[PDB]
Amino acid sequence: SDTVFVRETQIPVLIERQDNVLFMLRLNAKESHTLDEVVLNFGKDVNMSDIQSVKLYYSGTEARQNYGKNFFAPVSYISSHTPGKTLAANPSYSINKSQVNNPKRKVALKANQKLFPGINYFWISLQMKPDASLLDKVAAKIAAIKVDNKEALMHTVSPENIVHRVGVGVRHAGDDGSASFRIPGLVTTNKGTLLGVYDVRYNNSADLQEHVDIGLSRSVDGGKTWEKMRLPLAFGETGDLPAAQNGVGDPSILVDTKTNTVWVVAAWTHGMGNQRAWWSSYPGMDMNHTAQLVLSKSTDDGKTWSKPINITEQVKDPSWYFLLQGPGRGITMQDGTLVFPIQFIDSTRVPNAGIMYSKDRGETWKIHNYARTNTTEAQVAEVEPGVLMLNMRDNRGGSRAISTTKDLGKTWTEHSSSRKALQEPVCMASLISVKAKDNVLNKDILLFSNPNTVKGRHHITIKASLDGGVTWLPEHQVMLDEGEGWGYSCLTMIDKETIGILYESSVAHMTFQAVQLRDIIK
Amino acid sequence: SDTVFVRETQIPVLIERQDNVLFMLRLNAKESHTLDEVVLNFGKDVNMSDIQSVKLYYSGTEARQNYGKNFFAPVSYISSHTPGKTLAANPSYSINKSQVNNPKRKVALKANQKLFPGINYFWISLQMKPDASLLDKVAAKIAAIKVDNKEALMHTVSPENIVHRVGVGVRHAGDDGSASFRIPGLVTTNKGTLLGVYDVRYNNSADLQEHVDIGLSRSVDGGKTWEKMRLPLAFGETGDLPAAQNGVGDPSILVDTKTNTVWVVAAWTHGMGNQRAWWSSYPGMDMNHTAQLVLSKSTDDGKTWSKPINITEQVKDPSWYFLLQGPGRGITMQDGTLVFPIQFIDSTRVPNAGIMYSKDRGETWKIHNYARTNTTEAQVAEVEPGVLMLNMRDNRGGSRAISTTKDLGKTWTEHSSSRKALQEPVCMASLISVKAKDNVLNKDILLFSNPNTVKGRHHITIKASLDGGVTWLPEHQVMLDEGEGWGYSCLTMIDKETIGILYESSVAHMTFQAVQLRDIIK
Repeated sequence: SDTVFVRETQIPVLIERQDNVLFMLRLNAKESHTLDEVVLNFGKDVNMSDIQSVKLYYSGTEARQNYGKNFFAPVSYISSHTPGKTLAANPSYSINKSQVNNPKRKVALKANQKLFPGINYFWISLQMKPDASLLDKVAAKIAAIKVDNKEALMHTVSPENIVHRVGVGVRHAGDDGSASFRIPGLVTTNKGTLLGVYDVRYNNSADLQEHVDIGLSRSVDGGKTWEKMRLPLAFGETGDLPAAQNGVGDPSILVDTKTNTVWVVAAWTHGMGNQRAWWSSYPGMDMNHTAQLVLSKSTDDGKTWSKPINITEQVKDPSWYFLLQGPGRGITMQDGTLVFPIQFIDSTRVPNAGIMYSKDRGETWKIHNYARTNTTEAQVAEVEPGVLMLNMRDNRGGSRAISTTKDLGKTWTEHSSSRKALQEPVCMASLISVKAKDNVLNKDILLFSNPNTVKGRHHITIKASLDGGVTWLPEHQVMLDEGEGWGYSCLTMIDKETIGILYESSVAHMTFQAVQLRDIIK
Repeated sequence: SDTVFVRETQIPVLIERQDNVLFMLRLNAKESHTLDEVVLNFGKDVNMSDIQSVKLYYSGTEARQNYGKNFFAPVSYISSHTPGKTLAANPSYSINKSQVNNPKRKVALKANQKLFPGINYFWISLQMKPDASLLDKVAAKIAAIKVDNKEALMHTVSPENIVHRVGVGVRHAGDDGSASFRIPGLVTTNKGTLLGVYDVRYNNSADLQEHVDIGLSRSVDGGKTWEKMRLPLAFGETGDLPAAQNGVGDPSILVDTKTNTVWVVAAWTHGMGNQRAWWSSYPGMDMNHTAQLVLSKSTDDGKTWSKPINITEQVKDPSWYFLLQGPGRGITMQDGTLVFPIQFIDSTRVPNAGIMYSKDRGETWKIHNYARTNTTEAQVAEVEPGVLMLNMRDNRGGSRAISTTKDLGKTWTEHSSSRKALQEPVCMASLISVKAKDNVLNKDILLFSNPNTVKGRHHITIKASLDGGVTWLPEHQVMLDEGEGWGYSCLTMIDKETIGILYESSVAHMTFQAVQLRDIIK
């Protein structure tokens, strides 16, 4: 008899999506003629009342030259990039054969599908109810597959005990008339409010220069619901140039914990035609030559935002081609110092990462010296009181560079974990510090998120360290998204027991998920 | 002083578009402060009552690394590929500085634009009235450009006496929910009705295999207005496979002049995953192995269409990987024979072009021998009674291959013009024959259209021959579209005095234009 091969997915189940890929099935029908039924059994701890439906789709066959390459689908079933068509499976690729609404723990999906004389693809779709909980975890097993009125042999290539986690598509391609959204940042205010920022790339997914604003999504219920998008930074037709030559992007957001004032920094690019700002920003200081470093602040918990504050002259050396924040978030140090990670292309056209700080609540800012040559995007965390650790994207490739400074960036010391402990494909990565006093474990922990690979942007993973970043033990990690995406992410603590992550996922341009602290550190 | 450089366009002016790029202006403001006004004069023979508005746009500056490359724009101003946003200039790229509605022959466009200290781009937009005539020709000159209250020096890099022709975007990207449209065919029925066919590529512009139908647009007023889309061939979920594994494409249409019965032939591909049918169709005869050659006929002047007629078994050799029509159109010979150009990938996986004919009004069809090895898309025309000339896309590159046959493809003779007279970038090309009896010149003429180049798909050009295709004089040619596009086109005679062309242009996926015979042959 033929073998039905099964691959269980490990990707976020978006609560608002009408379809989510849960299982992929492949059957090479050498002696099979009809697939009658698939029986699915949810785990005993699954809350069935938060599940809206389960569906079985048929997706046809494969090109004969691709036989034996171990594919489990002929095409991507659910788009995350087609504007206005990212919530349901593309009907031209998948035929709904059976659907069970308000399912019980045991679900029988009767297909009665005539099989192509060759490879046949099926997949199981999971749809949550809109009010499902962010911490809901879904587990399931395929109990039986009936083929030609007999139980078919199954071989599952994916591992056991997969936990399917839900998430929220804070931004989908096409939302509010924007083709794409990129570059996430995420913080939690003193009031518990979640503030997520991102590029609003209206025309397409291209970097600056282009028509780009900084958008912001605000949540007061721990990320379950998000308020109408705000625009903290947008320059429109400033200087009488087109909006596409006034983009602002790569945002970084921080909360001044002493006052709860929220700060957002971004890079405003003026002119430069339709070329990339990385190669179009030049030495100088004014808007007509070089990118401008602009700030916007909020004193009402992120609801309203001031007009841009141009701080370029405070911190940029004229010889630099390009000074900009490190996208993601900044911090408030224990002593009240505000710190944003930064990066600048020096006179030799080589980028270097560093930090920018303010000791007067954000009125004035300063930069000293870079941490390491040929580095770009970085995030900073106060590992110990007075000790800042900078975790850097390194153009040398393969792994993150990590250095610390006790004097706010005048001098730097290479860290033991540098270029060894944290692999990367050269991509943005998030780092935050959570003190024992502010979490249920009562221990100082570092949290880190990036694509846990050296090649490609996939397997988005949160990692935790209990020894100041010296070791990242494998059992203290959660893999959230095996699919391919743009790879950027940003972390925060929703509260003392829950982690929050806003990242570019394989299922939505801006994906938010909540992860319990005791799920990662067991 | 500073010089305003001007480049006049040579692209179709779509009647239904809100904007059309007419002039591009570049000004490097080394000593200029403000551009005050541009004055343009339309030609004396222009019908101003068919023009809705003229506008002056400002489009900002250029990346400094692109200075001195003689670019006249920073970006494409009007998309022909973004679904639902192909009718008006992208407002993020261009700022409307002045607009004159229902203009007179002399138009003053007062901009009052403060100039960027560097490159500055402007362009002039032309908008026709929706009911304007297809034979409208627009000429214009820029009389003066006022900078800092002075007349600025102008330098025009484009030639004098450019004739701007209008056209109709029969299909725009996104129309009727389809991402793209490709592969045009065009015929004129015995009633004077225009029938244009094309691929309806819903998900994207990729070739088969994919979700593709054959669409048809019908016009009873010479191409001025087109009826809502019809679908002569569509297979949906045939065989219980998804629609994206049941595509039909590369249509070819012909009119049986003896009865006015209209025939459409296309290639229906079943299965093959999401890969290209060119490499996924294999030897055999049934839908599960090889592409199927299907027909649809209309006996009511193109209003309704019959169920598919599968003629694969009449003409396909089992050893061939892939048999399909040559996209475009077929013909009715003087003696009543119906002829479609065809192409087949033989057992050695090399493609060869030929013809298939029917002597019983389309009930049965035959193929004999190929005309030439390593050729693909072709079009056929009866240059002399009983003599068929096949004009072929040649994978050798650089030029069309042309051969003739007196016995419906049993034997072939290389033509004197073969691989010499008609250059091509390896692309589809259209060929038709118009007998002296059926045109106002009262001479036998051949008409040919393709991208008049050896590299790239641009400068779509109609060429005419007065000696059976032995010579194609350069003065008997019309260049319709200097921009880049997909390059396919198909010709027909609207009437005894006017040529019609449906082609993939730089301004719309399916562009229709009318060209008077005495414009090309003067």
